[PDB]
Amino acid sequence: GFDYDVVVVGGGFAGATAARECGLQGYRTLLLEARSRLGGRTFTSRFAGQEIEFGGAWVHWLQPHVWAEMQRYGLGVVEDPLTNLDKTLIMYNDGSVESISPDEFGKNIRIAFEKLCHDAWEVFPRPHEPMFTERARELDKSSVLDRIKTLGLSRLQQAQINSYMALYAGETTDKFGLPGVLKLFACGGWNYDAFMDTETHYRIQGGTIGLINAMLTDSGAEVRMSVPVTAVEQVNGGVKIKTDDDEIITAGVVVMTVPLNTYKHIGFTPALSKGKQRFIKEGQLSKGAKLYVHVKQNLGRVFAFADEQQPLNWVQTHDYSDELGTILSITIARKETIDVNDRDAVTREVQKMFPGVEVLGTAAYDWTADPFSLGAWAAYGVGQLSRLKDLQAAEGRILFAGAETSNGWHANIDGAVESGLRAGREVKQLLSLEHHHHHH
Amino acid sequence: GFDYDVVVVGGGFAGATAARECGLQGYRTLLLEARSRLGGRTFTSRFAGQEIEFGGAWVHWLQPHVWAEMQRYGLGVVEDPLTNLDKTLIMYNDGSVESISPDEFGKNIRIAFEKLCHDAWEVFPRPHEPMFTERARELDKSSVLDRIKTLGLSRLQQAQINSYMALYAGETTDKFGLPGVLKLFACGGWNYDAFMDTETHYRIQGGTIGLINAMLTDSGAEVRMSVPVTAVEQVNGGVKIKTDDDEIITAGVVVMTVPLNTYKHIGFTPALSKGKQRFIKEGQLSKGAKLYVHVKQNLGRVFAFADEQQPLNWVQTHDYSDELGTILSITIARKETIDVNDRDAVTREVQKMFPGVEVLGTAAYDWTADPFSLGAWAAYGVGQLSRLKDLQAAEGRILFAGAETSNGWHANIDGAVESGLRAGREVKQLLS
Ligand SMILES: Cc1cc2nc3c(=O)[nH]c(=O)nc-3n(C[C@H](O)[C@H](O)[C@H](O)COP(=O)(O)OP(=O)(O)OC[C@H]3O[C@@H](n4cnc5c(N)ncnc54)[C@H](O)[C@@H]3O)c2cc1C
Ligand SMILES: Cc1cc2nc3c(=O)[nH]c(=O)nc-3n(C[C@H](O)[C@H](O)[C@H](O)COP(=O)(O)OP(=O)(O)OC[C@H]3O[C@@H](n4cnc5c(N)ncnc54)[C@H](O)[C@@H]3O)c2cc1C
Ligand SMILES: CN1CCC[C@H]1c1cccnc1
Ligand SMILES: CN1CCC[C@H]1c1cccnc1
Repeated sequence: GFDYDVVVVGGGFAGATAARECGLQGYRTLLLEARSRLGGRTFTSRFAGQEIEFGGAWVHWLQPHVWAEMQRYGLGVVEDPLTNLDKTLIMYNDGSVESISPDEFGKNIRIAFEKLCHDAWEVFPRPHEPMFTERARELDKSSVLDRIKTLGLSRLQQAQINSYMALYAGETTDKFGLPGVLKLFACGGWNYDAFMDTETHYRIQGGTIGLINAMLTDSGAEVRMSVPVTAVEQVNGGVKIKTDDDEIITAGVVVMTVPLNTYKHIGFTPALSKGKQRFIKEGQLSKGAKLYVHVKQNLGRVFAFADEQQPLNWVQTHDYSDELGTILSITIARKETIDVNDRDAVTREVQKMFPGVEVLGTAAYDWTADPFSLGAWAAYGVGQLSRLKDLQAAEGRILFAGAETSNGWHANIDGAVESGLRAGREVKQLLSLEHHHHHH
Repeated sequence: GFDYDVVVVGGGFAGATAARECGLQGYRTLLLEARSRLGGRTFTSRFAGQEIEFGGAWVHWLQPHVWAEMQRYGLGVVEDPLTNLDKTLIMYNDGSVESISPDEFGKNIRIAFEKLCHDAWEVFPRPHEPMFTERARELDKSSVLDRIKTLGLSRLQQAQINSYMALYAGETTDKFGLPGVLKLFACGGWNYDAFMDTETHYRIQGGTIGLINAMLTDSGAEVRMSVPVTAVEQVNGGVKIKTDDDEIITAGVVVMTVPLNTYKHIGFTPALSKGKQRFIKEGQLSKGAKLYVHVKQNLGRVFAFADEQQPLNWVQTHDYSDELGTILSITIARKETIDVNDRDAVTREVQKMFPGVEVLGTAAYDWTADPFSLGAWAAYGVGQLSRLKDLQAAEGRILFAGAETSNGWHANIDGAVESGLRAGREVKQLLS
């Protein structure tokens, strides 16, 4: 006799996917979102008269779950200008910037990446079962920097691969766990060209908020925003959910999809398992932020890397024309490295990378400052991947989802969608009337 | 008003996927299956005390739709012994058999395959929009053999790649359209290692019938077996479907998922578009069949190619042990080349590739003989891919699905599932 059959906490892709599965099963589904908006770590906004993505933006057909969703809801891709580049730059730790011909830039980053993932085939023959091989659990004691040191690359190759890996870490490469990178590379077909195509090339048509809205509208679930959940208590046959205004909402099952780094805001009765509590105390590495810069000059199609001691770690063209100028999509590995609020400062840094450009605008999202992300994409530290199931395991009638809890594209939208599907399966298992299956 | 909201004709992966989408949308969904079994061109059966797949068998995580379904319904994979091979054989057109070192076999087939798809990246940057580039459009005037001739391969490499392409054609390579092959290679990440990993390595746990049963059970739809559909007639706001016992079932919308080569068995009133009728009259190339052989000796992990003029085109180990022996999974490009019901004849052909094998058993499925498949996997002839839209286009309140109508893995289960998702979306558009 609970208020709802299932309550999904979080309006991200994991929460929307879970709510859609549960909703189309006929359950009474309620979704609670702490922010006043949906999308979670994806954020569709506006800047310089265009639609932009402050968070997750790019998907690919080699990512199975999100692509299946796009086929279901009839969404294709929108291509960003990543081919036929006009300029390619590398900024080293000292701040010097070197312009390289795009062809040799691509060949060097290809060589560096493929040498860093030389054993991806043998370590991860099944990327969606990450602990399948004993050499993978055994390589969870090493960082990305540890391998980079043994690669023996050129100065430019090491700078590029360290910029890539620092960006994916949201931190310096000494803290970044190696198996997660090997596993993501394996997810993209064990081939650098395809994997690179998966990461920053194609956006969702109508925006990520379009797919979120498609799933939640299809679900028929009730969606409540500006309702943060502060505590969850398991009772017999159900759960009691308490919000920051102390209401009580009772449910048969609750699916937790909040980011790992935010679990400290919610109290659980009884306390979670020691493994899950340890994961909550370590959290996840990324400290990233996203910045868009509108410049009056037309720079064409530009791509740039910047090493971990510089702020503009990933630079890419969003749109360009004589009329417009250029809109730059920039991803920052660590928010500490730049005051994205001091716009002389970001202008100085931009002009440090592109000399003499007049800046017309920027807009930036600091995912570290947001109390409901407290970090950016999922980035596993050393030794964390091996304990991943400790995060996935259900605790009573509390299910756990989110990109951090996925087996495949854990740093991506696809991982969130996957965890949402798994959450829907487990919800069906708990609310199942005749045939009850809960293996592992 | 009508008997049902939606009627899905066909109990394959496309039909089961469509029935699942429509069923969980709340429509009253009825699915009609001509055979007494489900699965369509996949068939989970038994042989030599083991589970076997007479049709579609192998899936991969680089195939998005079927992998998403496996994630939803909690199905893992079963690995077949395809790595660390013990023997690799090539049988040329003359019937001579040559044993190659597995490493040299692997990079010879790698070289041939990657030279065959050297432009796959340019031509298909978006494999799920096959006509995105204009060079795909006019590489649709070429056969796969046309390119193989320009590759200038070795004897061995040409034998291997022509055996591969002949099996994927279900026909000789001179009739096989090139862009479909380039597009499938593009779907697997433009890389031969990944693409080969997608095709014959991993089966579904619990079998393909397990996934079909998961989808249809989830759907809540009504399923009728041994009910072939003979005619479809459009009235306003609905469709009239007539079975082979002359009952009439009225529906708001009908989803056709039957194989292309069987469309001659169904009359449409009004008649379909001239493009669709053209596709129905050309059909699709494949003439393949599948054969399992039980031998007393343990050959270990074996893989073998046979060129288009020999019958045992694709050979690989299904299971092996000293007590068991060996169970061989063999795919035959053209059923004409071997009489799979004469156990003695196929014993001779098996013994031609592995000399001195005592054969303990056989089991075979002839997909050409089945009136409800009349062919095997989807295989596009020259120029057919360019008209793919003609097959996909809806005609009134009749929607069309099936692996032949998919944009991606058209020769696979994943293509059928994709077409089922699109069919569900179009049903949602019509009934809202
Ligand atoms: C800048 C950036 C770039 C990235 N780029 C890409 C990319 O290009 N492609 C890609 O695939 N992925 C990308 N990622 C990763 C990605 O977008 C995430 O993996 C994905 O959005 C995770 O979704 P989620 O549902 O698992 O979690 P979230 O999206 O964070 O959802 C959790 C939800 O829970 C809410 N919440 C938190 N606490 C509470 C509480 N106490 N009560 C109620 N609600 C609460 C939050 O508001 C949020 O809505 C990027 C992420 C960022 C931030
Ligand atoms: C030997 C073989 C090997 C292959 N191997 C693989 C593989 O390893 N991996 C892979 O992914 N794919 C493989 N394929 C291809 C594959 O299995 C098909 O792509 C897929 O099953 C297509 O499904 P479908 O729903 O589109 O059509 P079908 O599976 O053929 O379903 C159509 C249904 O319609 C029914 N039907 C026909 N006419 C009528 C009528 N008039 N009235 C009512 N019903 C009718 C049929 O009985 C059938 O059940 C293989 C196929 C075969 C045969
Ligand atoms: C998609 N990627 C996965 C994690 C980070 C994210 C990314 C990569 C490059 C630039 N910005 C964001
Ligand atoms: C799955 N493949 C796709 C089309 C044919 C089919 C196949 C390939 C190799 C051996 N048997 C069947």
